[PDB]
Amino acid sequence: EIESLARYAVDEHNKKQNSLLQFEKVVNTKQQVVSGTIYIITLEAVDGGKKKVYEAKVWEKPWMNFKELQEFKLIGDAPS
Amino acid sequence: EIESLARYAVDEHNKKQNSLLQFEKVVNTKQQVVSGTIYIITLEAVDGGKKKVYEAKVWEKPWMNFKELQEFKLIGDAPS
Repeated sequence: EIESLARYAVDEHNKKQNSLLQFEKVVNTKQQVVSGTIYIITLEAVDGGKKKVYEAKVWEKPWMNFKELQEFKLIGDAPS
Repeated sequence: EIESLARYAVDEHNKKQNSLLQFEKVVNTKQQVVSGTIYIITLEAVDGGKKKVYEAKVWEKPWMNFKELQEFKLIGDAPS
């Protein structure tokens, strides 16, 4: 059950930074139901005088007045 | 509607790196329903011979065989 997710977490953490944390045991797990919407927004914005295109991923739970930026990247220049 | 989330995204991005991207417009939005469970796992793992305590946040959508590590941090040393 949860031990598999904990080993995965350690494995992924180790793979990220080339560490060798050696999983021992789960102490306790809390769990949170995940809900709401992710908006994958393609948008235009001007950067130093040049218009460019970006992609933003924003998580919203509007009934809670909650929003959180998840990811934001440059797509490329708008046409010259 | 979506323009507010796009301005928030640009605002949060700007606040992160002290840039002044100037939002122009939304081109298109895709949206994805967010579901599944986040497990906040407190676990013990050994690092260079010393047992320590970590917190991992793992998102699971088991009906899709999906899992994703969201966050992983050191809590502290186990007792000496």
